[PDB]
Amino acid sequence: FKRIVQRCKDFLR
Amino acid sequence: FKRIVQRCKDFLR
Repeated sequence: FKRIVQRCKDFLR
Repeated sequence: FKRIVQRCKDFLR
């Protein structure tokens, strides 16, 4: 799940 | 992509 965590963080602002 | 934002906010912990 760590890739999903990181891309969710990347998408947020 | 408002649904993506909301899913990512709720997913993080």
